[PDB]
Amino acid sequence: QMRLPSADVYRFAEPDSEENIIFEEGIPIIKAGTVIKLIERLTYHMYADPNFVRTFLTTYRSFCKPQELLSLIIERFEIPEPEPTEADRIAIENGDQPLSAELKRFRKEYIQPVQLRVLNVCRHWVEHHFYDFERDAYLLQRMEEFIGTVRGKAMKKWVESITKIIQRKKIARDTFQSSPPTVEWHISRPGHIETFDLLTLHPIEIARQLTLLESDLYRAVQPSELVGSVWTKEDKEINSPNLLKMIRHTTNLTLWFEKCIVETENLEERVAVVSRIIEILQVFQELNNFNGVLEVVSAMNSSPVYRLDHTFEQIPSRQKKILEEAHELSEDHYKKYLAKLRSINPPCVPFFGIYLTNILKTEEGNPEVLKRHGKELINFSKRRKVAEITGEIQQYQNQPYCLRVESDIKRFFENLNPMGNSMEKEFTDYLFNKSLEIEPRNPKPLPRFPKKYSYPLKSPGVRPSN
Ligand SMILES: CNCc1ccccc1-c1csc([C@@H](C)Nc2nc(C)nc3cc(OC)c(OC)cc23)c1
Repeated sequence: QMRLPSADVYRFAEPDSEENIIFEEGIPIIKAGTVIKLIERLTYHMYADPNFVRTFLTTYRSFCKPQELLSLIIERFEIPEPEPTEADRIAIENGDQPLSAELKRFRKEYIQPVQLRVLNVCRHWVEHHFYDFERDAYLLQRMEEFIGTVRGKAMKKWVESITKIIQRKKIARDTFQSSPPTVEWHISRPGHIETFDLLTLHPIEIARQLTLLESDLYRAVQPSELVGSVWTKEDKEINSPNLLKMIRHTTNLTLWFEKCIVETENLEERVAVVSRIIEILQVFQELNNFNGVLEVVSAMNSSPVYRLDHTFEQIPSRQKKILEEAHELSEDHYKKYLAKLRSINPPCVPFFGIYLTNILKTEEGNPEVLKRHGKELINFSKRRKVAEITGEIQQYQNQPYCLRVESDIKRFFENLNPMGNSMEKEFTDYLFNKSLEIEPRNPKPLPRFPKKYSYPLKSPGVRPSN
């Protein structure tokens, strides 16, 4: 204990107690602690702790700023050495070499291990969370000065290693196993972008290109974008850019499906529209794009659409069953969805919405801090829980599809803007009022509306042309 530095010269060597660090229930699992005690354990002298390092660096922004973290780990690194013993003081003032038995042991067993673990944190930080340094150039400048002024022979390996990663990540900012299938076309010709629409593009190719787009959006989301509900906080655009792209696509696609349905006023044409969206669902199913399946389900369950009982009546029984089964994936807390996801073979796109729901429940169901003996301790178990949910996301992020990109169709779906200049709440009110117009509530009769589509409504089907 007293081999470690005193509190007046070093902040990371206070003894553990119930009022600064708590454990759960082998390396021990940290339940809670002060940021200082978290940093101490993040760079503990007795052993490496890769699980804690990973979980810490994913979740630390919910209790500590990047700049503050960098200051703390540098402070941890700057360990003062103990004074020479009385015999060695006498040796030094006589011009001789001191024994320095404890000093040498302390360097070997405490200073050197801790410093190596600070550099390990730096390496993991730049490798797996380089976006911190991209968003804050001053933070990177601080890291490079720190790493550049480290001195040592054991240390230089780690320095070069860390510098190696920093350069790859800067250079990044400046495939296909088999042959993919033929790109399917229906009414719209290749290049004639002005005619691209729900019924004119081939439903297979709609599902394929949306799956490519959604796969890409799924794979770009970093775990830290979900932590501490930061995508709902005021800094959402900087902290959760990829997450917000995913959410906005889902909103635009879902609301586009609804718009296509309710703005098709002719009953028989609207049946064709609903039927084509179910075919797009079928192809999402074939591709294991569960995100896409549940986007269609979401549109079909929306207030404006779900009430359109005259439309659904004409949908063939086989398509009815496909849509009904898709809904049932969501019943009993996504029981059948989860059973489906663990059974299928790659590639897939998981339903992203369920992670957000479960993370929000975890964030709202657990406190930010714990209290022991009148002192606040950061609730790290809360963060680990959230990190475990983000871990589930990550395990499906390296599943590329063997499908050819079609740049014009991709762009059409990237540029979907069903709301126009309207806000969402007012737009869904408009969709609902449209639904009341096309199929009035039960006492009123059902009026007829003229056709809007000049081209054939017959679907080309969902079986691919080899
Ligand atoms: C009654 N409206 C039927 C309807 C008209 C227009 C277009 C689509 C459809 C359509 C037919 S089945 C369906 C799917 C997506 N949804 C559902 N499926 C099943 C089996 N059960 C549900 C049970 C629900 O609450 C108890 C529910 O609440 C939203 C949705 C369910 C949607």
